[PDB]
Amino acid sequence: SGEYPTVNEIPVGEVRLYQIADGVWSHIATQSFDGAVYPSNGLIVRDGDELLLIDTAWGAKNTAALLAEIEKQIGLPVTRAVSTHFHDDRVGGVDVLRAAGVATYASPSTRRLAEAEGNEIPTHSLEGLSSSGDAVRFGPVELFYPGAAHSTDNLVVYVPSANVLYGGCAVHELSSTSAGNVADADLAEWPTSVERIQKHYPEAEVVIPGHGLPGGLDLLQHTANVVKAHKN
Ligand SMILES: C[C@@H](c1cccc2c(-c3c[nH]c(=O)c(F)c3)c(C(=O)O)[nH]c12)N1C[C@]2(C[C@@H](CN)C2)OC1=O
Ligand SMILES: [Zn+2]
Ligand SMILES: [Zn+2]
Repeated sequence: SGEYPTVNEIPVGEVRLYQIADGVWSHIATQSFDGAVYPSNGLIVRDGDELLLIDTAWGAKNTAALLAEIEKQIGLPVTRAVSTHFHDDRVGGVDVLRAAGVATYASPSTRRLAEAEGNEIPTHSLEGLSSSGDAVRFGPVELFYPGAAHSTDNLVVYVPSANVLYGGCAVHELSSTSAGNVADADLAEWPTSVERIQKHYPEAEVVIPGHGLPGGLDLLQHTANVVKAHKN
């Protein structure tokens, strides 16, 4: 009923959208992994009379449900998708997207890692993102590579029309007491990568984490704090 959704308010097998700003939504879905249930976020950005999707809904069936929810709530076609790193919460569902006619994109680093790991593989490579601090435009967003953090390939996404910063899994929600799943992380570099984000997007008004509730710029400092303390 207007609050940011959570696992407790998304019916089983479902996806919910949340309006962030004019022409900007997050998508929220839930998935099981190693016997626990987790929410995860993605982004939808209006691109004229089309939509740009950022990240899958963490699985084939969740991603089909995402497309159906988008058709219900927005009614514009998803023409392109970008996955912000190689984990299943970002690429699981790329096969569904591609069979629905969505053109799927990721960095070459993400594509290589996804292939090696046995995850679904976006079709198209995003060049120009291989060095930390790199940025490229992609429709209504800017894609930024901050350096290694949650993963070595993680991208962030900025929507300049709305000053919305989608941090993906390199950014954690304010209630987070832990640095999440750090299996593929670089804890030593992560605070330096967050500092790059802070420096590049000082006018961000909304910050959206890869899992959990959006907030403001404080998510970035909080993330740095939690990662340093986890490593400590
Ligand atoms: C798919 C993704 C994943 C699975 C389950 C939970 C999480 C969390 C998370 C946890 N706990 C939180 O409290 C939180 F808010 C977020 C995150 C995140 O933190 O982004 N990602 C998760 N995978 C799996 C795996 C690839 C590696 C096997 N080779 C292990 O790593 C990875 O991230
Ligand atoms: Zn991940
Ligand atoms: Zn994640």
